[PDB]
Order: sequence, then structure tokens, then C-alpha cells
Amino acid sequence: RHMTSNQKAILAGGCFWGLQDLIRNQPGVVSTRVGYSGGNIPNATYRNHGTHAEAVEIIFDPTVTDYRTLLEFFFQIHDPTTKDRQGNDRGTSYRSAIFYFDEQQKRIALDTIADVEASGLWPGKVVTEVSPAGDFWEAEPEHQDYLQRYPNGYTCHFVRPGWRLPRR
Repeated sequence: RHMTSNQKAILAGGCFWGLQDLIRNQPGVVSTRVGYSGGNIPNATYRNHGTHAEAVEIIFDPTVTDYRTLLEFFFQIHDPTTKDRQGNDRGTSYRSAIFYFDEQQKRIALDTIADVEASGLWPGKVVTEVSPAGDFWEAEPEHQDYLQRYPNGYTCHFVRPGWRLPRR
């Protein structure tokens, strides 16, 4: 409806509790929710989500932050070099993915991955999936805002200050 309408991203990078808890406090992030996306079956749940990834849908204000900045933070908080695993969480549920809503997001995602790789600062090849966004199945209430409600809960996400691009 206008040039600076809020924009949306869906990112997957492991256990969704940790990904949400870090992203939610980023500048320009208006709202977040966790869920299941990128897979096959409809009406996905924690117990039954097939090939879906645990993911975070992010609504953001493009005059306060931008898609590139959010992706740079994403690559700073999860290890994007492990296939179908994040830390000790193993399986396709935990894979690294960027689900793009438009061609610009696709291009920015690929450009960001190229810069990450060229930096040599990350531990290996980036294995992040870049795929068009589809259905996003909102997770159950108990998984929403989990580390806000239970701050000593499990997480293996954290900021790596050295996983940073000085320039693009």
C-alpha cells in the first residue's frame, strides 16, 4: 500500500526458541512468531511437521532496519554451515533456510551468502537453503515467546561477534 509498508521474512536456523528470542529484540523488528515452514504437509504441529523447518516469521519496518541487516544478524546467531543440524539439534527440522517472498529478497539472500563465503570468517561452506516462501504453520502457544517466558530454558543460539561483514 505504500513504499515503506512493513516487510516480512521467514528464516530457519535451528531450535526456534533461540532464533525468536534473539531476533525479536533487533532494531526495526515489529513482530515475530514461530512455526513450521518449507515442508510438505498442511496443518503442521510440533509432533507432526514432516519436512518443514522450525522457522521464525519476522515483520519489520524498512525505514528502521532492512532485509540485508536482518540476514546479517541471522548469519551471526546460528551456524549456517551444518546440514540439517544446529548445535546438538539434529534433523531437517533444524536446517538453515531463507524463505523469500519476492525476487529482491532472493537476490539479497544470495548476495549476502556470497559475502559471507568470501569473508572466510564462518567455519565452512554456507549450506543455507534459499527457497520461495510458502505456507507458514504457526506453532502451538507453548512454543511462542518461549525464552521470554522461561529465560533459563534451552538454547544454543548466541551472537558470534566475529561473524560480521565490515563492508558489503
